Amino acid sequence: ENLPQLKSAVDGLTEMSESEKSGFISLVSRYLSGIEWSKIQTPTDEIVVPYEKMTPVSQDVAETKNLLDKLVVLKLNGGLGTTMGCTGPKSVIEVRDGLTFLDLIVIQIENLNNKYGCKVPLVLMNSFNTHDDTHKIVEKYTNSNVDIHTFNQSKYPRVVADEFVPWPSKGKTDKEGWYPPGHGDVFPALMNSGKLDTFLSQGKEYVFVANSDNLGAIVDLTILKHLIQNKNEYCMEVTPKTLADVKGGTLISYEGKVQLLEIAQVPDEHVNEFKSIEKFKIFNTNNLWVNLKAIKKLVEADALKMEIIPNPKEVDGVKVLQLETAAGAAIRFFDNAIGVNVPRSRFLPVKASSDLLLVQSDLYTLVDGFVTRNKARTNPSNPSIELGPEFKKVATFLSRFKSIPSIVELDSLKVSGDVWFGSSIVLKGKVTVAAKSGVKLEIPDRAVVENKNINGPEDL
Repeated sequence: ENLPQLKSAVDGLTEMSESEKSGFISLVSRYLSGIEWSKIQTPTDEIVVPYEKMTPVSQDVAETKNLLDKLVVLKLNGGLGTTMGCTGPKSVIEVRDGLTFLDLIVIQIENLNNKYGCKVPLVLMNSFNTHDDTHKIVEKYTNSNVDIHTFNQSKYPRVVADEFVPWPSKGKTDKEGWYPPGHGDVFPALMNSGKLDTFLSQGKEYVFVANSDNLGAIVDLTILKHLIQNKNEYCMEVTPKTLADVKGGTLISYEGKVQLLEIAQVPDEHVNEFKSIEKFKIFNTNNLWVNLKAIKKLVEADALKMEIIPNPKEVDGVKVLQLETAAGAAIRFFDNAIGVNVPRSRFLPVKASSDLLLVQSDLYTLVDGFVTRNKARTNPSNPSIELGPEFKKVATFLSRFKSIPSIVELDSLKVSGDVWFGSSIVLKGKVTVAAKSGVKLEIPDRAVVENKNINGPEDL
């Protein structure tokens, strides 16, 4: 019903830039305008390329140099660590040995250029929640041998659902009036920066995208080599789905084209089949490799048309809407868009404290910018972890562990209630811990908990 209304309401927002104001239009335009089930299809291997079948690079550093010369390293740096009870960027948390996500990031790129002499650039995509703080943090890399760029993605106004007008217009101009429109915004933002054009002219042809908290997102020269062979404009790293990845976004062939399918395309009556991992086998790591010229072309041609992720939220009793999109969703707009199915050692992200237990234990070590998995670990799978809200805030997490217990032998751990952990504890097989009503527990140092379901102090 009409359109200039919401338009003038936004154009009056002095904050937003010209590249941000009209943009919020496509999303509002479409969302207000409008993937059918009976047409879905499972892609072939021709679409999803077996990692282990690709040609690796030779030892000839000249070849490595050539490839590493066309690559840029971008990190989505738009996200706070609020989910883990921590203030600051998600990447400023400490992974292992006092080093933060942004800290190892600047480390690994340096070791790749150190070993090959090239100078692969680091470009962090920020947002209003992490931009200025990042700019301040990165000064720590003043003498580092990497040119780290940063840019602020688009800022969009949340929408108050009822009246459906921009919230800042009603005067909500503080930080609560705005919302990071999803990571799908990585493409028009990289271009809105003016940095891609730069990179393009600089011999740069591809960009490897990954979450700032996926420790496995390391540059794979092989994947890059391949892209230049088949001339793939888009390449998504995917991996086999596990029980921890049921509702995850997968890859499908829809109307003869590759496409990501999130829970934002499947009806209620179909979620069951959707969640059937026997039907859909792999998921999206977000590890994405994208040809640069192809980006510019599609952004300058106002081509991208990602499915709007509605996303409603309540704020101070005000029900609002954050219109967002996903990056993996750009895969359909790219020529010879593929995806590569790789080992899970490339999808090691930190989403909660339960993952910090993992990477901070004996199951892993830091070896020259590399969250190295202990080879002693027999089973190929990592132990599952189930800590309660008592362990959600990293600060409390660390304190509830005088030292991180060995888990290299661990198969599973259940942890609920007011539980504390001494030092040099060892965990094997299946293990449970839980205090009772108004009860508190504290597992003593040197404890070797082996196949137990701790339900009370009455359990040594």
